[PDB]
Amino acid sequence: DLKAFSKHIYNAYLKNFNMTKKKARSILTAPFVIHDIETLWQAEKGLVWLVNGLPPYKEISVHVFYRCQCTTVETVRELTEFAKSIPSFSSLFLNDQVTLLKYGVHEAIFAMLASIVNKDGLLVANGSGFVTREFLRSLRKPFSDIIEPKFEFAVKFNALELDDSDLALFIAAIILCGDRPGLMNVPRVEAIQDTILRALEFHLQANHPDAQYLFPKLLQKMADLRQLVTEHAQMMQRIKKTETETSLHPLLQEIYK
Ligand SMILES: O=C(O)CCCCCOc1ccccc1CN(Cc1ccccc1)C(=O)c1ccc(-c2ccoc2)cc1
Ligand SMILES: CCCCCCCO[C@@H]1O[C@H](CO)[C@@H](O)[C@H](O)[C@H]1O
Repeated sequence: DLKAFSKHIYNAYLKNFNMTKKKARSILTAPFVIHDIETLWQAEKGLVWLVNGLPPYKEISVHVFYRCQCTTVETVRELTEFAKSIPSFSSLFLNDQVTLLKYGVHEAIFAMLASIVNKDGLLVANGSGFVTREFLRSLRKPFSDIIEPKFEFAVKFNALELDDSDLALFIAAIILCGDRPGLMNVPRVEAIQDTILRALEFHLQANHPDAQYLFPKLLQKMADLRQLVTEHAQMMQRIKKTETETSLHPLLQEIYK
């Protein structure tokens, strides 16, 4: 029954997300490279890319920041459907579901989208483009500061060489976390989390027989993710207060409220 539990989560993962890690890493090993202002313009013109649907133009750094919001908001949508495809998550009261998503999605995003990252940059536009790390570093503060930490985490995370089956359970564990503030039914969520963590350890034993310390290594990554997101939240607060011309998607406003 724990097998059926784990297999259901994996199916939900495949159904609700666009690109698997399998696809992502095969591409990275060709997409149009965005490495400067000109190539960014060319990408927006047709070689890669809802530019007309974005907020009014302000500047290059802010424009990229808007493209960042596009992807995260899209990933939150997918994560929500993925979570809702899990029976134990859907059996929670709706307000608890929102609490878990609110405090869980960014942890899940940074872990899950590590797949589309290497040391040189990351995939964009469903894998049609590749934006260099150097270009993102070249953006002005605070936009370059909010980006770089994710690369450091991603490359270290990708070194564990998880596959999509591992990630499905790992992301589920992140969302179903009993530590989120304001949770109504903590014991129920804690119990679900424990079950997923048990399923994960069991899965890792079979899928990575030679991989020692892999499960405790992943528990440490969950701790790292909490720190990453906390720092990220702090930087988003700085942008909210100091970048008046920079708008924020309403959904993200609610998350950082
Ligand atoms: O708080 C929020 O949700 C919105 C505020 C996010 C601000 C920080 O966003 C990023 C920071 C570091 C890396 C990547 C991203 C954004 N992401 C998600 C991500 C996150 C972590 C790992 C991997 C992918 C992107 O996928 C991405 C999309 C488009 C571009 C782009 C377009 C044209 O030029 C550049 C660049 C990146
Ligand atoms: C779509 C799933 C992800 C949604 C994440 C956004 C959650 O925002 C929160 O929504 C609650 C209303 O339900 C409010 O009470 C909180 O003040 C607000 O912060």
